[PDB]
Amino acid sequence: IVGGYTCGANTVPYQVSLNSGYHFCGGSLINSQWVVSAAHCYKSGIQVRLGEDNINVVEGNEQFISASKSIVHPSYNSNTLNNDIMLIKLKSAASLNSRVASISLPTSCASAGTQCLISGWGNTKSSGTSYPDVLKCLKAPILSDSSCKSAYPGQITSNMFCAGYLEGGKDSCQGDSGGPVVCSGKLQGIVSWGSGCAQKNKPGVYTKVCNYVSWIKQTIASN
Ligand SMILES: CN1CCC[C@@H](O/N=C/c2ccc(C(=N)N)cc2)C1
Ligand SMILES: [Ca+2]
Repeated sequence: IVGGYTCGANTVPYQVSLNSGYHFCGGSLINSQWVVSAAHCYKSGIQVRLGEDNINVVEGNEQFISASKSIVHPSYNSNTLNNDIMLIKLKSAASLNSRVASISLPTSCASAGTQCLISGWGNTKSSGTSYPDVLKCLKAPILSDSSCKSAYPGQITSNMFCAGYLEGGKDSCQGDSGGPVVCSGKLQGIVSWGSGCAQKNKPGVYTKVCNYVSWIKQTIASN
């Protein structure tokens, strides 16, 4: 996260870190056994880390649970990033309390102008590279589809939306991938892609989660 703020320990209780020896992606806990992330975060040997603040220090509220299976969206295209969404099942159910909690799926799509909270342990610099140890947060509005398409000609599908600031300086970044965009207590987006980070006229592009609620529910129901 570039241009954001320190969230505060366990203030984002649905935020997970995906770990394969090191943090490599965020995700969102949607029930005791399932995490939603980006398909571009797919890899084998994922351990899900819940209750994290400092990802380099054991602080007392962590749950580390290995993934038993990953399900990349059937229509994911890694070249265009269309359908950039993946489900991860935990080997055992997480213990849910105030610091580790699921986030609700949306029942309808959000609108341009809605304020959302974007979070993760990604790069904090728009030019260089600095990775934080504690969770960073950014409040950002959903942008109109027209301005999103204008920023990224020929690249924005019906399964994507832009959020952030066309002036630059405030954005998600590398390492935030797969993490949440939460708007009025609903998971509306997943950190997907962008040109660099926090660049002028290049806002963050997010997977449009409301399009996938049917698929998520039916997948969970049978797996
Ligand atoms: C570190 N890796 C490995 C995975 C592939 C790629 O992930 N990049 C994600 C990204 C980039 C930019 C933005 C943004 N500006 N909002 C948001 C997300 C680079
Ligand atoms: Ca920790």
